[PDB]
Formats: sequence, structure tokens, C-alpha cells
Amino acid sequence: GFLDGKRILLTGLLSNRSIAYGIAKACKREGAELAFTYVGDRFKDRITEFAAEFGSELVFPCDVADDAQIDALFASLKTHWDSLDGLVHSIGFAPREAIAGDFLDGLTRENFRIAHDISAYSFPALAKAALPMLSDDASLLTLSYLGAERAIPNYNTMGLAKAALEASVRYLAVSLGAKGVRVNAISAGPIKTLAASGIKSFGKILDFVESNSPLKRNVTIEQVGNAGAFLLSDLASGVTAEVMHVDSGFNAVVGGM
Amino acid sequence: GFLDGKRILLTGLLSNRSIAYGIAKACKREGAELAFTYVGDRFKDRITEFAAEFGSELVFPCDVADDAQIDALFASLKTHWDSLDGLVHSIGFAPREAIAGDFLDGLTRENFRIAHDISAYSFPALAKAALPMLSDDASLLTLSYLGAERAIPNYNTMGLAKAALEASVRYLAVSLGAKGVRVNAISAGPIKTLAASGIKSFGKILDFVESNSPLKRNVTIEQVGNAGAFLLSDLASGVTAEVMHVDSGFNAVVGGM
Amino acid sequence: GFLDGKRILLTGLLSNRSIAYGIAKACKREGAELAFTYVGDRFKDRITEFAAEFGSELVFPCDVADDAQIDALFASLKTHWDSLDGLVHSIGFAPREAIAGDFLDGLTRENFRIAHDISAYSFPALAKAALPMLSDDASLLTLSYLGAERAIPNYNTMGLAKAALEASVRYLAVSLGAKGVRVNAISAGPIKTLAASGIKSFGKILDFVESNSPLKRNVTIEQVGNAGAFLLSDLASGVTAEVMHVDSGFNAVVGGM
Amino acid sequence: GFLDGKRILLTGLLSNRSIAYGIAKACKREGAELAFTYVGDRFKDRITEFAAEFGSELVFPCDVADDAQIDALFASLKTHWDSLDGLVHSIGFAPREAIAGDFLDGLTRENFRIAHDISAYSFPALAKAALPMLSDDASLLTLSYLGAERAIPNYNTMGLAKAALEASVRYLAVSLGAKGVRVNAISAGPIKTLAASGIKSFGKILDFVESNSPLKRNVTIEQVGNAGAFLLSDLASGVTAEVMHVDSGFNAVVGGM
Ligand SMILES: NC(=O)c1ccc[n+]([C@@H]2O[C@H](COP(=O)([O-])OP(=O)(O)OC[C@H]3O[C@@H](n4cnc5c(N)ncnc54)[C@H](O)[C@@H]3O)[C@@H](O)[C@H]2O)c1
Ligand SMILES: NC(=O)c1ccc[n+]([C@@H]2O[C@H](COP(=O)([O-])OP(=O)(O)OC[C@H]3O[C@@H](n4cnc5c(N)ncnc54)[C@H](O)[C@@H]3O)[C@@H](O)[C@H]2O)c1
Ligand SMILES: NC(=O)c1ccc[n+]([C@@H]2O[C@H](COP(=O)([O-])OP(=O)(O)OC[C@H]3O[C@@H](n4cnc5c(N)ncnc54)[C@H](O)[C@@H]3O)[C@@H](O)[C@H]2O)c1
Ligand SMILES: NC(=O)c1ccc[n+]([C@@H]2O[C@H](COP(=O)([O-])OP(=O)(O)OC[C@H]3O[C@@H](n4cnc5c(N)ncnc54)[C@H](O)[C@@H]3O)[C@@H](O)[C@H]2O)c1
Ligand SMILES: CCCCCCc1ccc(Oc2ccc([N+](=O)[O-])cc2)c(O)c1
Ligand SMILES: CCCCCCc1ccc(Oc2ccc([N+](=O)[O-])cc2)c(O)c1
Ligand SMILES: CCCCCCc1ccc(Oc2ccc([N+](=O)[O-])cc2)c(O)c1
Ligand SMILES: CCCCCCc1ccc(Oc2ccc([N+](=O)[O-])cc2)c(O)c1
Repeated sequence: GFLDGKRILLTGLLSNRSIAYGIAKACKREGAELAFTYVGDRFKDRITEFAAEFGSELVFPCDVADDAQIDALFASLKTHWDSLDGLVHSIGFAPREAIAGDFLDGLTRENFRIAHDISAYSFPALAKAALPMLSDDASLLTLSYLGAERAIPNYNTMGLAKAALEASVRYLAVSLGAKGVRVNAISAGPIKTLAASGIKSFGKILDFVESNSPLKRNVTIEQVGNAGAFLLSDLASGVTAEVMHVDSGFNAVVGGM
Repeated sequence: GFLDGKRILLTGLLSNRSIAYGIAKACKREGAELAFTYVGDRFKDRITEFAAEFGSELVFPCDVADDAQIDALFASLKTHWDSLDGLVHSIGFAPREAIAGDFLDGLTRENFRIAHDISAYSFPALAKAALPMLSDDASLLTLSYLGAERAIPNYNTMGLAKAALEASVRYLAVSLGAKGVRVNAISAGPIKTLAASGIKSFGKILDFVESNSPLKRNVTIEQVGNAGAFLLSDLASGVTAEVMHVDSGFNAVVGGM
Repeated sequence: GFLDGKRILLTGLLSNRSIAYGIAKACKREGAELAFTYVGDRFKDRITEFAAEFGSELVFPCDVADDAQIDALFASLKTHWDSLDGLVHSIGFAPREAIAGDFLDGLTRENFRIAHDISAYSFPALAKAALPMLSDDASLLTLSYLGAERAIPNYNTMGLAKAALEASVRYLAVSLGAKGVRVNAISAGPIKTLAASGIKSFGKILDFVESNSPLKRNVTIEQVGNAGAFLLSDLASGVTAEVMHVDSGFNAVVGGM
Repeated sequence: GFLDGKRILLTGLLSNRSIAYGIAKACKREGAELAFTYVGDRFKDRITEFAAEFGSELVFPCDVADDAQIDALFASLKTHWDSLDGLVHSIGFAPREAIAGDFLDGLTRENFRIAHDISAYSFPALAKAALPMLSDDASLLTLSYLGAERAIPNYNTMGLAKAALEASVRYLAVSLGAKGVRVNAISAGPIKTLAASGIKSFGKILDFVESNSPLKRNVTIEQVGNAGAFLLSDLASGVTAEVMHVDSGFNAVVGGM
């Protein structure tokens, strides 16, 4: 496959509906060797089962709020892998208050801090901690959403954090690019995952994108996964600092009128 | 003038080269009544002199790192003004390490936190604290830079924070807009201010913009000030959620080839 | 006013609902001297009445399909004015077939040709013909629509032509900018004009923008006019190659979900 | 390969440095069946040799200035293929005057007409003529350049035409998407092809992109080809109305300062 030989670390695989699950499945199909992170002891058994499905026993804890766990992740990983070819950052979090209702009602200094720390800072933080073991043709991928670009109701503080995340893709690309490392994001359309499940208005967004996107259909983790595998691969060696929409074209219309 | 009657609070007026000085001068010319903030006791005399130049004795301390000072600012201001028509956010800060050299070399969780707290969070934080006294046709303005949109060497962590700031303009515009309040940014070209003065490569940026911008000249605080006054005024009542470039057109070219 | 002394030629003033009427009214208020173009003998009396309302008897025919009429326009104008400070291009046309229904159903080589000739080519064509008499601080303004940026149903071939028009703003800005001439567009929200009146779905667009824009209201020719006058003025001397949205913020949201 | 079974028609393969050659080579590798167009009798032998290299004898004349040749192309092709799965539009032209020197010096109504007719109109014109035989999962791809987005010296009238081309990608995506057909562009970085060879400043652009792009290297037709094959494939079934940069990240920086 077009990732033969490539060693790829994936964060964010929480259930079999996770975007990271789709990316894992496509990377394994194309020949990559995988490793996984998880957060919290109670998920160790579950992520171990997913790793095994993808032919791997490489699982490591990493809460990206914690500098020591980010350093320990790569210290552990390096006892197995000489080098790392791919990193998938599929991590987002804001306190519930901050993505419900009115933007200002949910705004506090701490809600802002936490949303930007986990959803944006953690991507270049993982990149920096990985760099000593990154291969020269490595590829780093994160997941963003259209709320970075345009204001979407309720996304609120997460939209600010995703805009900072997309900017980090560009500054990472410059930092890491003379070495040869590529950095990109997929701006994925709405997909019913665990994270999406806490958003009251999510059903309405899904209906709206189905009715108004050019392809008149919502995207799947298989579609996001295949685009992810492409970006992580040498097929995409001309592509860096890009935010690729995988959203049935929804970003490119004015819908619903 | 086209701001007659309007009461406008300006942050960030540090010296007579500050962008906020240019905006102050243009707003006063067009008829507004002004008030000012400062940070740190040693600047009280200086900002009092600037306020007096603009016919005002309304000066208030406000370090935007501190929730209590943000609340105290508007509690003080309201003992003078029933209502507020304009707010100018002209505040930026990152630790020096984070805007020098390589992006990852200057990246730490705390540098990221501080840059986003002061340069991005503080704008919607001031808006929220102001809201109880905002007039229905009020106008809020912040200052951004092209480094939000594209990666510029050394701007680094500030570019992430300005991307979050520009997103806050859009989410603020939606939050405050049913009331009638407008929210915009000016993406200003390079101007030799105190903040610019700590950037070793700033002379080179200024030369590059002079040689390659469409107007073949750098912008002034008078030009940024006039565009600011326009956005704060009822002339701009159709304009919200906008990031207006005031940069001699530099953002719109590929220069230097 | 802030256009005192400025001599401004306005195209596209067809009725008192025209965007060019709003721009005319704001420019006259701010002190400019005006001149006007029209298309077709039967409109000479009407445009003469509008010119007189704005204190001017300067009216000239100009169908922008015709090179000879574009040259004759400036030859005539120069017998009155030594120099020209402002040009407002408020001209759009596509054959009806090309802005109804499905994009491909309305697509033909000739419909494409005509839409791009009148709606896009004519702006830099007028600029070139004006250049010998442009003042060094002159300002050229055109009108665009969000359909240039994103696909909007029915706008179809006009969306292609407006994207070429917005690109012409950038290339004009570079061509004319060393002289000191600025070039900008306003991307106006929907306004019920004669041109809008032939679009069956226009009522629905107006309702949608009223419900979903940040300011929860449609824009007026007074709002577009005031932003136009600003851009044509020395207040905006730092601004060129810009496409300014004057659309109640609608461009910056995802609406209707 | 990931295009097994797919039948793809490629325009624009002029020499073995053509972008269309790279796309052809990658599509054949991934399993597609190919067909080719050419312009002008003297190139029939050459394109026949290229087709044979890709295991095909399917070659057809098509000058996209001529409606009859566009119709005859698909009438011919359909005698071989029941259905068409991919179309590569890799066609650009402007008169030499219009891409040299100053934008206005090279501007005439006819130069504008020709540049937009060949470089922009022809893409949706081919799509429309193909539609009766397009498969429901077909994929249409065109090639654009950063000069659509920002003004680049000398690109001039081609930049307007590429902006109209990128808009056609969005309107095509909506027109064709309910059927299931995807439409995208690659915005390719500079590559030394025959078309590039007539541009005096091209060496300087290539040097500038090598020095300033994030990956500090120019792109190849292999890189553009691999990204093209991806977009033409079912791997990219979530992606439509997208303009993908394949340019070593150059679009995302401000370079050369
Ligand atoms: N699902 C959608 O519609 C959609 C659309 C666009 C983008 N995104 C983004 O895709 C990414 C993946 O989310 P998903 O939808 O697949 O949901 P998910 O719930 O399957 O995955 C979210 C992941 O974030 C991880 N996470 C949260 N806090 C973390 C921390 N402190 N440390 C380490 N990991 C942490 C979770 O453990 C979980 O694995 C997120 O960045 C999300 O913002 C989701
Ligand atoms: N000067 C430029 O080239 C340029 C270009 C674009 C944008 N900007 C932005 O313009 C704004 C104004 O900067 P300037 O160039 O006029 O420089 P300046 O040095 O005159 O003003 C910077 C201001 O930030 C204030 N500030 C910093 N930390 C603060 C805190 N904790 N609390 C309250 N105020 C704080 C300072 O007191 C000072 O007044 C900043 O947002 C900057 O990012 C500057
Ligand atoms: N009304 C809207 O919602 C809206 C929104 C955005 C942009 N625009 C743009 O604003 C501009 C003004 O349109 P308007 O809405 O004020 O409508 P309008 O009908 O008042 O003005 C359209 C003008 O185009 C002129 N025109 C058409 N063909 C011409 C030719 N061959 N030669 C010279 N003039 C020609 C007409 O004479 C008329 O004056 C157009 O470019 C339009 O695309 C309109
Ligand atoms: N080479 C670059 O740096 C570069 C960068 C970006 C984009 N592009 C675009 O890539 C595309 C391919 O160009 P290329 O660089 O591979 O150059 P090329 O010279 O190899 O191909 C240009 C093709 O355009 C075709 N063409 C021109 N007029 C035509 C007509 N009337 N009918 C049918 N075909 C016609 C030519 O026959 C030729 O095959 C063009 O759209 C170009 O604008 C090129
Ligand atoms: C709220 C607006 C609708 C968003 C729809 C698409 C989407 C879905 C899930 C997304 O992922 C998350 C992850 C975490 C959290 N949260 O902890 O607050 C929220 C969202 C998202 O980014 C994006
Ligand atoms: C470093 C790249 C060049 C930037 C040029 C334009 C510019 C100048 C000053 C700018 O303002 C600041 C304010 C504070 C700090 N800092 O404390 O780190 C840095 C910058 C700016 O945003 C933007
Ligand atoms: C069709 C989609 C809705 C568009 C709404 C906003 C708008 C209104 C009027 C607009 O102006 C015109 C001018 C001419 C022609 N026409 O002759 O085909 C069409 C439009 C417009 O650009 C833009
Ligand atoms: C002139 C500015 C530099 C452009 C560099 C990248 C580039 C190279 C080749 C490109 O392709 C063409 C095709 C045809 C013609 N012409 O006939 O005038 C011109 C260009 C291009 O689009 C884009």
C-alpha cells in the first residue's frame, strides 16, 4: 500500500466512531505500522483491543494537559521505534459551558485557557516532543473544523482554538519543513462521534450539511481516514501547511436559502 | 465630525507612536469623547498627559491579565459615562522567547498561554465586561496582523494568538449583533512602535513592505487611525465581523521575487 | 466633508435604489464634485435629473461593451476636468439564462463571454482609459458579491465574473499603486435594486440574510454608500487591493442551521 | 491500485514535462485506463506515442476554442467508453502581451476574452459536454495557480482567468454534486514546463519558491500527479469544491523578508 514501512502514532482513538479510528483503518490498509495513545486508566483495555485489531501492541498514556506525560510518551515510544514517520493529532476539548449557547455567556478566562491548551497548543507541543525521532519525510496531521474560518452557532470558544490550531499548522510547516517534515490539517465535516454527541444542535447541523453540501451527503470517517492516509504518505510530498476540507464541499457554498 | 457624540474607550496608548495614539487623534478630530486605560503606576502621569491632549481626564488602570482590574475598569468608567459607544483594543504581548527565532524553540505551554491570554482572550473579555453599558449602536475594534493568515518569520506564537483574535471578532459579532453592536479588526501593516522595537528583523520587514506593497510605501498610525475611526462610526453601520487590511495592500501580493 | 475637492465619476446610477445612488449621495454630502455615465438614449433625461440633484450637469453615455464609447467618455470628461480623483464602477450584467437555475444549463460560451466582458473586464478597461487623467491620490472602487467567494444558488456565471473582478482589484492595485492610485471593492450584501429585481429567488436571499447575519438586518445603499465614500477618500489612504464586506457580517457566518 | 477500473480523459499532455504527463503516469500506476486529447495535426504523432506509453490508443483532437470540437470529442470517446470516470483539464493560454510587464499595458478586450475563454470557460464547457457519459462517482480536476488568490508580477490577465476558474470549481461542484460527481482544482507551484518557458521571470520565481517555501524545494509533476490521482479516486470521495495547494507550502507564508 502507499504507506508501506511507515510508522505512525495516532492520538484520539476513543471508539470505533472516532475520526482517529477511520484514519487508523486506512493507514493499516495502506501498510503502515501503528501505535496509539489513550487518556485515563479505565481506557487502557479498550485502546489495547483497538491496537490489536490493527496488529499492534504499542499503546501509551498521554493526557496532553501534562508536560511530563508528553515527554514520557516519546521516551516510551523510542524504546520500540528508532524513528517516527507520522503523527495524528485528533484531540479536542472545551468545557461544556464554552460550546453551548451564547459565546460570551460561556466565556471565562479558564474556559478559554483550557480550550486553547488542549485543542491548539497540544499539536505543536506533540510535534516538538516528537522532533528528535522524526524521520526527514515525516508527516504530521491534525483535525480542524469550519468554525475556525466562519462563526457557527455554539462552536464558540472552540472556533477560536481551531483558528489558532490552523495557524499552528502553518508555523509548524515552516519550522519543520527545511528538514523535510510536512504538516497539514483536515477540516472535517460533522460526523457523529462521542465528542459530537454532547452538542444539542448536532442533529440539526448534520441535516443542514446533508441538504446543502454540494454532494448532498455527510462525510464518513472512511472518507476522512482516506484523506488522512494520503496526507501522511509520500503521495502528498508536495503538500504542507494545507488545511484540506473533507466535508462534501460544504465549506464552499452558502447553503439553506 | 462623523463621531460626534460618541464616547470611546481606548486601550494601548503607550507613546505617541502607538497605533492607539493615531486612532485617538482621528476619533477626537471627528468629534468623539475619549477615555483611556494604562498598565502600571509609572505610566499614570504619561497617559494623563495624553488624555488631556484629547480633552479628557478619564484614565483608568487595566492590566488585562487580571479579572478584577477588567471589572473595576467598567465600574469606574460607568461613574462618568451612562453608556459606552466605542472600545479600541490595541493590546498585544508574548514573551520575547516566543517571537524570536524558530517557532518550536520558543514554544512552551506557558509562553503559549500568556500570548493567547493577553493578545486574544482579552478582547472578548473586555467586550463582555463592557456589555452592560454598551449602546445599541456601539462598535468594538481590535488590531491584528497578517501573521494570523500566513506564516511570517519570527511572529511565531503571536500568529496563533492573532488567528484566535480574528476568530473572536466573528464570534463576538454574532453574540453582540442582534443588539446592534459591531465588531471588527484592522489588520495593520508594520509600523515602528515600541512593541515593534523589540523585533530584530523589523527593519527588514519595513523595507520589504515598502518595496513590495502595491502603494510602495509603509502605512502610518494616521492611516490606521482614520480607518479605525471609520469602523467605530455610524458610517460603517453595514460592517461587522470584518478584518480590514490597512497595509498599503501588502497582504494581497506575492512580493520580492 | 472628507471628500472636499474630490472629483468623482460614477457609473451605474440607474434609479434611486441603485447602489451608485447611495454612493453618489454620500460623496456629495462629503464634498465631492460628481459626474455620471448612462447607457442608452432613453435614460439621458433621467440621469440628467439625478446629476442635477447632486449639483452637476456632467453626464456622458458609456456602454462598456464598446471600446469607442469608453475612449469617448474620458475625452469628453477631460474637456471639463483637468484630473479625475475617483471612479465608481457599479456595473454588472449576465444574460438572464446564465443566472437562473442550474449553472450548466445556463452556461454557453457567449453567456460566459458577455458576463465576464461587462461585469469584470470593464473595470480595468475604465481604469486604463482613465489613467492619463487620474490624480496621483485617485481611488477606484467596484462592487462585488459573496458569490465570488462561495457558490450561491442561481448566481452561477456571475459568480465566476465577480471572482475575476475581485482579482482585477488586486492586479489593478499593483499596476496603479506606485503612482499612488488605490483600487478596492465593496462586497455588498443583497439590496433590492432593479438588477436584483429579475432574480426570482431574491426575496428568499433577503429573508435569509435578515435572519442569519450577525446584525440580523439587511444592508442599505446608505451603508454601502458611506463605506464607498470612505474608500474613495484620503481617510482610506492606507487601504488598497481590499475587498470590503458591507453585508451586516453575513459573509462571516454559517447561517440557517 | 486505487484507481482500478477508472476511465480517465486527460487534456494538456504536450511534453514529458507537462503537469498532465505527471498526472497520467500516476493514474496509470494506480490502475486507471487513459485517453488523451491534443491540439493541432502536427502533434498527433507525439500524443499517440504518449498514449501508447500509457497502454492506450485513445487520442482525440480538441481545441477548446471550438464548440464543434468539444462536442466531437465526447461523441468520439463514447464509441469506445460507455462511461467516463475522470476528466483532467490541464489547459491554459493567454496572449503573450497579457502576461508580460504591466497589467494594464497588456490588457485589451480581446486579450481578456481569449485568456478567460481558454483558461476558465473551457473547464465547465468540457464538464457539460461530458455530463451525459459521466459516471455517478466521476471526478473532474483542473489546474490553477496562486496568482488567482494574490497578485503576482506578470501573471496579470491569467490571474483573473484563474480566479474565474477556481470559482467554476465551486459552481460545478454544486451543479454536478447531487449526481455524485466531484470537482476540484490543484493550485500547483511553479514547474518548468513548455508554458512556463515563455515567462522571462520564471527562473526568478523558481529560485524564490525554493528559498522561501516551507519545504525549501520546488514541486514536481510527480508530486502534482500523485495529488491529482488521489483527487480523481474514491479515496477522495469526501472532497469536492476544493482548491488543493501542491506547492511545497509556498502559498501559506510571507517569503523573502
Ligand atoms: N466529529 C466531528 O464532526 C468533527 C468535525 C471536525 C473536527 N473534529 C475534530 O476531530 C478531532 C477528533 O474528535 P472526534 O470527533 O473524532 O471525537 P472523539 O470523541 O472520538 O475524539 C476526541 C478525542 O479527544 C481526546 N482528548 C480530549 N482531551 C484530551 C487530553 N486532555 N489529552 C489527550 N486526548 C484528549 C479524547 O480522548 C478523544 O479521543 C477533534 O479535534 C475534533 O475537534 C471533529
Ligand atoms: N506596530 C505594528 O506593526 C503592528 C502591526 C499590526 C498589529 N499590531 C497590533 O497593534 C496593537 C498595538 O500595538 P502597537 O504596535 O501600537 O504597540 P505599542 O507598544 O504602542 O502598544 C502595545 C500596547 O499593548 C499594551 N499591553 C501589553 N500587555 C498589556 C496588558 N497585560 N494589559 C493591558 N495592555 C497591555 C501595552 O501597554 C501597549 O500599550 C497590538 O495588538 C499589536 O499586536 C501592531
Ligand atoms: N443589488 C445587490 O444586492 C447587489 C449586491 C452586490 C453587488 N452588486 C453589484 O452592484 C453593482 C450595481 O448593481 P445594482 O444592484 O446597484 O443594480 P442597478 O440595476 O441599479 O445597477 C446596475 C447597473 O449596471 C449597468 N450596466 C449594465 N450593463 C452595462 C453596460 N453594458 N454598460 C454600462 N453600464 C451597464 C446598468 O445600466 C445599471 O446602472 C453591480 O455590479 C452588481 O453586480 C449588487
Ligand atoms: N507549469 C506551472 O508552473 C504551472 C503552475 C500552476 C498551474 N499551471 C497550469 O497547469 C496547466 C498545464 O500547464 P503546464 O504547465 O503543464 O504547461 P504545458 O505547456 O505542458 O500544458 C499547457 C497545455 O495547454 C494546452 N492548451 C493551450 N491552448 C489550448 C486550446 N485552445 N485547446 C486545448 N488545449 C490548449 C496546451 O496544448 C498544452 O497541452 C495550465 O492550466 C497552467 O495554467 C501551470
Ligand atoms: C458546536 C457546533 C457544531 C460542531 C460540529 C462539528 C464538530 C464536532 C465535534 C468536534 O469535536 C469536539 C471535541 C470536543 C469538544 N468539547 O469537548 O467541547 C467539542 C467538539 C468538533 O471540533 C467539530
Ligand atoms: C515578528 C514579525 C514581525 C511583525 C511585524 C508587525 C507587528 C509589529 C508589532 C506587533 O505587536 C506586538 C506586540 C507585542 C509583542 N510582544 O510582546 O511579543 C510583539 C508584537 C505586531 O502584532 C505585529
Ligand atoms: C442570483 C443570486 C442572488 C444575488 C443577490 C445579490 C446580487 C444582486 C444583484 C446583483 O447585480 C446583478 C447585476 C446584473 C445581473 N444580471 O444582469 O444578470 C445580475 C445581478 C448582484 O451582483 C448580486
Ligand atoms: C507569470 C507569472 C509566473 C507564473 C508561474 C507559474 C505558472 C506557470 C505556467 C502556467 O501556465 C501558463 C499557461 C499558459 C500561459 N500563456 O499562454 O500565457 C501562461 C501560463 C501558469 O498558469 C502558472
